[PDB]
Amino acid sequence: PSWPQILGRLTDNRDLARGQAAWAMDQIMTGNARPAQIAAFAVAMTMKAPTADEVGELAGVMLSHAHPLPADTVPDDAVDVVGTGGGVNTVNLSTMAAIVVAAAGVPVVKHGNRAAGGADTLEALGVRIDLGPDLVARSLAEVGIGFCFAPRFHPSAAVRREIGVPTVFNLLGPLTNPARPRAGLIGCAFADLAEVMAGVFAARRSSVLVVHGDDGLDELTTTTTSTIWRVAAGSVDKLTFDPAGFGFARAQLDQLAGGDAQANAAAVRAVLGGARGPVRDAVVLNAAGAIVAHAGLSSAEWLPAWEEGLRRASAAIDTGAAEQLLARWVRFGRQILAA
Amino acid sequence: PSWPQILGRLTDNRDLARGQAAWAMDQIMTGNARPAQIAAFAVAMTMKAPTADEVGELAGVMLSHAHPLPADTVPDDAVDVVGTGGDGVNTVNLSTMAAIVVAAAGVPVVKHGNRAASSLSGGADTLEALGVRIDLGPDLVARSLAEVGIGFCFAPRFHPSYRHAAAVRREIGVPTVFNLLGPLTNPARPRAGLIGCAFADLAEVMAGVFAARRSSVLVVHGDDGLDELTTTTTSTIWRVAAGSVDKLTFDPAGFGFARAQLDQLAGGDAQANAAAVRAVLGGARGPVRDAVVLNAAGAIVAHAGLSSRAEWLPAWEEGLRRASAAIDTGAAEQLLARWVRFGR
Repeated sequence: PSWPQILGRLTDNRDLARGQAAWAMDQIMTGNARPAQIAAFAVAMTMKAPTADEVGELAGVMLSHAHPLPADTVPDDAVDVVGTGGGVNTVNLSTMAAIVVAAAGVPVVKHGNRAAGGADTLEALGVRIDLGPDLVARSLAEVGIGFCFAPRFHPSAAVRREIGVPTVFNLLGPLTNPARPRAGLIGCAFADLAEVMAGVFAARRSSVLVVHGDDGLDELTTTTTSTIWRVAAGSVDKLTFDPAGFGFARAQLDQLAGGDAQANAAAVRAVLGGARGPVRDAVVLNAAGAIVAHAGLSSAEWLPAWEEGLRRASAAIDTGAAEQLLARWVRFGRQILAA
Repeated sequence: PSWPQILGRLTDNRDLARGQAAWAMDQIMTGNARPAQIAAFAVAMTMKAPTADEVGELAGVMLSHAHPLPADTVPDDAVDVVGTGGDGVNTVNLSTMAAIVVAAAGVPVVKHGNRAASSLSGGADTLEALGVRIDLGPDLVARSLAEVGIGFCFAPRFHPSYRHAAAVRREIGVPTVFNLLGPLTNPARPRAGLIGCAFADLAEVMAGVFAARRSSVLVVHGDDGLDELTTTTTSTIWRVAAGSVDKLTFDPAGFGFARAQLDQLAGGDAQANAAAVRAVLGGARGPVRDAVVLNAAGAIVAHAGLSSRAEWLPAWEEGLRRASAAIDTGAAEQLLARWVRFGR
C-alpha cells in the first residue's frame, strides 16, 4: 500500500482494498504521515459511505497503539456506555446512565477526552479523569467504574486543528476503548455508521446494543421510537424499540437537551438525588439498555431482560446507590493514590 | 466563506454554495492556505461529482492568474485542440497530430500544456522531440501564431504555481480536479475548440461552462473511454454553441470510417510519438491517420460554429475534406517544418 494508490482509489470513488485502511492508519499513528496525507485521507474517509471492513481496520490499528489496562484488571463483564455525538450532544444522559449502571453492580469502563465532551462533565462533578492505566484499573476494582482519558491512553493527527472540522476519526470512540469491554450501549447519531459499527462489534463477538433515536438522538430516546442494532452471538438484528411499552411517557426533544459542563453537573445531581421527569426517564432507559447488553454476555429473552434492566436501573437511583457511587468515585480520586 | 465552512460542507456530502469554490481556489493561489487545507480541498473536489457552477469558479480563478497573450494577437477564430487524459487514457499522439493538421488547414490553433512528467496528457515532450521550441514567452507565442499558424503556451510559463504546490503534489501523488480543468484555463482564451475528456461527468459539466461563455466547442468522449472522437465505436459529443448544449451520439461510420481496435490507436513515448507524427504527415494510411482526420475535422466543425448559420453535416463534410487535404497536399508536413524553423 502507498498513499498514491490509496488516495487514487478514493478519488476514483472506490472502496479501499483489504489492508489499505490499516496501513494508512498505522502510518498516521506512528508519525510517518504528513499533514496533507492525514488531511486528505481523513476528509476522504468522512465523505465516502462507511464499510465494516474499513472501519474495523481503522479502529483495530487505533486500538493497537493504545496503552492497555494491566492484565486481568477488567472484569470479563465490564460494559461501555457512550454516544458518538455528531449537532447532537447527550453527554448529560450518557454520563448519568454510566453512573446508574455501575451502581446497579455492572462494572463500567468509559473512555474519552475534554469537550473543546464527556470528560469535562465528569471533572465538573469532581471526578478525577486524568489517571494512568494502573489507577483506572484500581478505580474499576474499588469503585466499580473507570474512565480512560484519551491523552493518557492514546498518545499517539493534530491536523484537526489544521482543517477545523470533525472527521470519521472523531466518531470511532466506541470501537477504540482501551479497556476493550465486551458489552455496551452505544448511541450513534448517524444511521449508516451505526449499522457499520454494529457489524464491527459482531465481528468482535461483543454483546452490544447500537442505538439511534428515530428523532436523530444518539441514545435511546423517549420522544418516539428508536432503532436498535442488537449484536449477539456474532450477528446483527435491526429492530424498533418503543419505550411506551415499558410505561414511558412521550417527551419533547428540548426536554432532554444537555448544556455546558456545569449545567450537566447540576442535572446529574438532580437526577441522582431522585428528581423525576423526562431526563430521569431517558437515563433509566439507557442504563437499562446497557444492563440488557451486559445480560447478553452470559446467555436471554428480550422483553424480560428489559424489565429486569429497568428494575435494576430504577433501583440504583431510588435506593440512593447511584448518588453514593458518584460520592465514592469522587472520594477515590481525592485519595493519595500511589503507583 | 471560510475553510471550516467549506470543508464541513464537503464532508457533509453537499455541493458548495456559490462563491465558495472561487474563494478557496483564490486563497490557494494567493498563498493563504496551509498544506492540509489545500490537500483536503483538492481531494474532496476530485471525489465529489462535479458541477458546472463549481468548475466554472475554479477555472475562472485559475484563468485570472494566467499570463495573457498581448492585445490583438489571438485571431477571433482561433481554436483549442486538446485531450484531457486521466483514468489511464493518453491520446497525446492523436491530439498533437490533429492540432498540426487543423492549423495546416488554415484554422489558427492555440494550445497550452506541460511535459509528460508534469501532467496527465502534456504533449510538450512530443513537440520537443519533433524539434519545436516549447518554452516561449507570450510575445513569441503571439508571433508563432501569426507566422506559423499555431502557438503553444508552455504551462509552467503561463500558469503560476502556488505556495506548497510541490510538497502537496509529492505527498498526495495523484492528479486532482486542479489538473483536469486545462480546457477552461487556456491563456489565449480561444472561443472555439475540440475538447476531449476521459471522464464523461466532467465533460458534460465543462460543456455547460463553455456554453455560458458563448463558446463554439465540441466536447467529446469516446464510448470506449477515449478522450477524443474515437474510431472504435460511437462517441458522445456535447455540441456547444449560442449558449446551449446539444448532447448527441456520434458514429463515424456515417462518414465512411472503418471500425478500428483500440490498441491500433495507442501512443508511446516522445520519440515514438514523433516517429508516428512524421509518418502520418508523410501520408501513411491506417487507423491512426483516420483518428487524426476525424478529430481535426471535429475542430474545424467547432470553428464553423462560430457562425450561427453553420449546418452540422455540411460542416463535417467540409472539415473532413479540409483535414484530409491538409495532410495529402503536404500542408501539415510543411507547417511542422516551418514551426521547427520558427524556433531557430
